[PDB]
Amino acid sequence: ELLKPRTLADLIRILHELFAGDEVNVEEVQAVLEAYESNPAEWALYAKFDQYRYTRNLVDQGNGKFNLMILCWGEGHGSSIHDHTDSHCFLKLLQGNLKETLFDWPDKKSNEMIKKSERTLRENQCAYINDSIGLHRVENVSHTEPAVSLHLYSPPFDTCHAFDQRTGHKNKVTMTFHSKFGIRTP
Ligand SMILES: N[C@@H](CCS)C(=O)O
Ligand SMILES: [Fe+3]
Repeated sequence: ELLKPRTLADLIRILHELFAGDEVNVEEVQAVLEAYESNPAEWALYAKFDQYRYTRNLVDQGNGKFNLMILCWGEGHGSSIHDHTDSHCFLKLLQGNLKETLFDWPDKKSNEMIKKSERTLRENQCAYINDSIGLHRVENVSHTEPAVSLHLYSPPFDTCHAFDQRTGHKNKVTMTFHSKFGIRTP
Protein backbone atom coordinates (compact mmCIF):
# COMPACT_ATOMS: atom_id res chain seq x y z
CA GLU A 1 0.00 0.00 0.00
CA LEU A 2 1.73 3.13 -1.29
CA LEU A 3 1.61 6.00 1.22
CA LYS A 4 2.95 9.54 0.84
CA PRO A 5 6.49 9.83 2.22
CA ARG A 6 6.45 12.37 5.05
CA THR A 7 10.22 12.93 4.98
CA LEU A 8 13.30 11.72 3.13
CA ALA A 9 13.82 9.13 5.87
CA ASP A 10 10.26 7.91 5.35
CA LEU A 11 10.84 7.75 1.61
CA ILE A 12 13.89 5.58 2.19
CA ARG A 13 11.92 3.19 4.42
CA ILE A 14 9.21 2.93 1.76
CA LEU A 15 11.79 2.26 -0.97
CA HIS A 16 13.22 -0.60 1.10
CA GLU A 17 9.76 -2.13 1.15
CA LEU A 18 9.30 -1.66 -2.61
CA PHE A 19 12.66 -3.29 -3.34
CA ALA A 20 12.23 -6.16 -0.82
CA GLY A 21 11.67 -8.55 -3.73
CA ASP A 22 13.43 -9.40 -6.99
CA GLU A 23 11.48 -7.15 -9.36
CA VAL A 24 10.66 -3.43 -9.54
CA ASN A 25 7.23 -1.87 -10.00
CA VAL A 26 8.50 1.18 -11.81
CA GLU A 27 5.24 3.09 -11.74
CA GLU A 28 4.94 2.66 -7.96
CA VAL A 29 8.54 3.71 -7.39
CA GLN A 30 8.10 6.79 -9.57
CA ALA A 31 4.82 7.68 -7.79
CA VAL A 32 6.37 7.59 -4.33
CA LEU A 33 9.43 9.53 -5.45
CA GLU A 34 7.16 12.20 -6.96
CA ALA A 35 5.03 12.27 -3.80
CA TYR A 36 7.94 13.19 -1.55
CA GLU A 37 7.94 16.97 -1.26
CA SER A 38 11.52 18.14 -1.23
CA ASN A 39 12.52 19.59 2.11
CA PRO A 40 15.97 21.16 1.86
CA ALA A 41 16.75 20.68 5.57
CA GLU A 42 16.37 16.91 5.22
CA TRP A 43 18.99 16.64 2.51
CA ALA A 44 21.39 19.52 3.24
CA LEU A 45 23.88 16.97 4.61
CA TYR A 46 24.16 15.40 1.17
CA ALA A 47 24.19 18.57 -0.93
CA LYS A 48 27.90 18.96 -1.36
CA PHE A 49 28.80 20.95 -4.47
CA ASP A 50 32.01 21.22 -6.46
CA GLN A 51 32.91 24.35 -8.38
CA TYR A 52 33.81 22.59 -11.61
CA ARG A 53 31.36 19.73 -12.11
CA TYR A 54 28.34 18.00 -10.70
CA THR A 55 28.78 15.73 -7.67
CA ARG A 56 27.28 12.37 -6.72
CA ASN A 57 26.47 11.95 -3.02
CA LEU A 58 25.41 8.51 -1.77
CA VAL A 59 22.43 8.53 0.59
CA ASP A 60 21.41 4.85 0.93
CA GLN A 61 22.61 1.50 -0.41
CA GLY A 62 19.19 -0.13 -0.43
CA ASN A 63 20.27 -3.36 1.22
CA GLY A 64 22.09 -4.06 -2.05
CA LYS A 65 19.00 -3.67 -4.24
CA PHE A 66 19.52 -0.05 -5.21
CA ASN A 67 21.66 3.03 -4.75
CA LEU A 68 19.95 6.26 -3.71
CA MET A 69 22.06 9.39 -4.24
CA ILE A 70 21.89 13.16 -4.47
CA LEU A 71 23.47 14.96 -7.39
CA CYS A 72 24.49 18.62 -7.09
CA TRP A 73 24.77 20.69 -10.24
CA GLY A 74 26.41 24.09 -10.30
CA GLU A 75 25.29 26.70 -12.77
CA GLY A 76 26.14 25.42 -16.24
CA HIS A 77 27.06 21.90 -15.05
CA GLY A 78 25.90 18.95 -17.07
CA SER A 79 26.45 15.29 -17.81
CA SER A 80 27.64 13.38 -20.81
CA ILE A 81 25.23 11.60 -23.10
CA HIS A 82 25.09 8.31 -21.23
CA ASP A 83 23.39 4.95 -20.62
CA HIS A 84 22.40 3.23 -17.38
CA THR A 85 24.05 -0.19 -17.47
CA ASP A 86 20.93 -2.31 -17.75
CA SER A 87 19.47 -0.68 -14.63
CA HIS A 88 16.37 1.29 -13.76
CA CYS A 89 17.16 4.98 -13.17
CA PHE A 90 14.85 7.42 -11.50
CA LEU A 91 15.59 11.15 -11.25
CA LYS A 92 13.67 13.53 -9.00
CA LEU A 93 14.35 17.26 -8.82
CA LEU A 94 14.90 18.55 -5.25
CA GLN A 95 15.96 22.10 -6.18
CA GLY A 96 16.18 24.07 -9.43
CA ASN A 97 15.62 22.78 -12.94
CA LEU A 98 17.40 20.34 -15.21
CA LYS A 99 17.21 19.98 -18.99
CA GLU A 100 16.95 16.34 -20.09
CA THR A 101 17.84 15.63 -23.72
CA LEU A 102 16.98 12.20 -25.13
CA PHE A 103 19.06 10.41 -27.75
CA ASP A 104 18.65 7.12 -29.56
CA TRP A 105 21.21 4.37 -29.31
CA PRO A 106 23.72 5.00 -32.10
CA ASP A 107 24.09 2.76 -35.12
CA LYS A 108 27.44 1.06 -35.83
CA LYS A 109 28.20 3.72 -38.45
CA SER A 110 29.83 6.91 -37.14
CA ASN A 111 27.29 9.74 -37.22
CA GLU A 112 26.15 12.82 -35.37
CA MET A 113 23.83 11.85 -32.53
CA ILE A 114 20.67 13.86 -33.16
CA LYS A 115 18.49 14.76 -30.21
CA LYS A 116 15.19 12.89 -30.13
CA SER A 117 13.56 15.32 -27.71
CA GLU A 118 14.13 17.48 -24.69
CA ARG A 119 12.25 18.54 -21.61
CA THR A 120 12.69 20.69 -18.59
CA LEU A 121 12.41 18.76 -15.33
CA ARG A 122 11.13 21.05 -12.61
CA GLU A 123 11.21 20.92 -8.82
CA ASN A 124 9.70 17.74 -7.36
CA GLN A 125 9.10 16.10 -10.73
CA CYS A 126 10.44 12.53 -11.18
CA ALA A 127 11.76 11.23 -14.50
CA TYR A 128 12.57 7.63 -15.40
CA ILE A 129 14.99 6.16 -17.89
CA ASN A 130 16.39 2.79 -18.82
CA ASP A 131 18.46 1.52 -21.70
CA SER A 132 15.39 0.23 -23.54
CA ILE A 133 14.07 3.80 -23.68
CA GLY A 134 17.32 5.31 -24.92
CA LEU A 135 20.21 7.48 -23.83
CA HIS A 136 20.16 10.93 -22.27
CA ARG A 137 22.06 14.00 -21.21
CA VAL A 138 21.11 15.96 -18.07
CA GLU A 139 22.20 19.62 -17.72
CA ASN A 140 21.71 22.53 -15.38
CA VAL A 141 21.49 25.28 -17.97
CA SER A 142 20.77 27.98 -15.40
CA HIS A 143 23.21 30.90 -15.04
CA THR A 144 21.83 31.80 -11.59
CA GLU A 145 20.46 28.72 -9.78
CA PRO A 146 22.24 25.57 -8.66
CA ALA A 147 20.18 22.37 -9.06
CA VAL A 148 19.86 19.33 -6.81
CA SER A 149 18.40 15.97 -7.81
CA LEU A 150 17.65 12.65 -6.15
CA HIS A 151 18.60 9.55 -8.18
CA LEU A 152 17.70 5.91 -7.62
CA TYR A 153 19.34 3.11 -9.60
CA SER A 154 18.46 -0.56 -9.40
CA PRO A 155 20.52 -2.72 -9.49
CA PRO A 156 23.31 -0.42 -8.38
CA PHE A 157 26.02 0.34 -10.94
CA ASP A 158 29.23 2.35 -10.83
CA THR A 159 30.22 1.99 -14.48
CA CYS A 160 28.44 3.27 -17.58
CA HIS A 161 29.23 4.69 -21.02
CA ALA A 162 29.58 8.23 -22.27
CA PHE A 163 28.74 8.85 -25.94
CA ASP A 164 30.44 11.31 -28.27
CA GLN A 165 27.69 13.48 -29.74
CA ARG A 166 29.69 13.87 -32.98
CA THR A 167 30.15 10.14 -33.76
CA GLY A 168 28.12 7.99 -31.39
CA HIS A 169 31.30 6.32 -30.19
CA LYS A 170 31.13 5.13 -26.60
CA ASN A 171 33.71 4.99 -23.83
CA LYS A 172 33.48 3.28 -20.47
CA VAL A 173 33.30 5.58 -17.48
CA THR A 174 33.59 4.68 -13.83
CA MET A 175 31.86 7.05 -11.51
CA THR A 176 32.87 7.78 -7.98
CA PHE A 177 31.02 9.17 -5.01
CA HIS A 178 31.87 12.69 -3.84
CA SER A 179 30.46 11.69 -0.47
CA LYS A 180 28.75 8.73 1.21
CA PHE A 181 26.27 9.11 4.05
CA GLY A 182 27.24 12.77 4.47
CA ILE A 183 30.99 12.10 4.62
CA ARG A 184 33.29 13.45 1.91
CA THR A 185 35.05 10.49 0.33
CA PRO A 186 38.03 11.85 -1.63
N1 LIG B 1 23.40 8.51 -14.10
C1 LIG B 1 24.18 9.72 -13.95
C2 LIG B 1 23.43 11.02 -13.59
C3 LIG B 1 22.45 11.47 -14.64
S1 LIG B 1 21.08 10.35 -14.63
C4 LIG B 1 25.21 9.55 -12.83
O1 LIG B 1 25.05 8.44 -12.06
O2 LIG B 1 26.14 10.30 -12.54
FE1 LIG C 1 21.26 9.43 -16.54
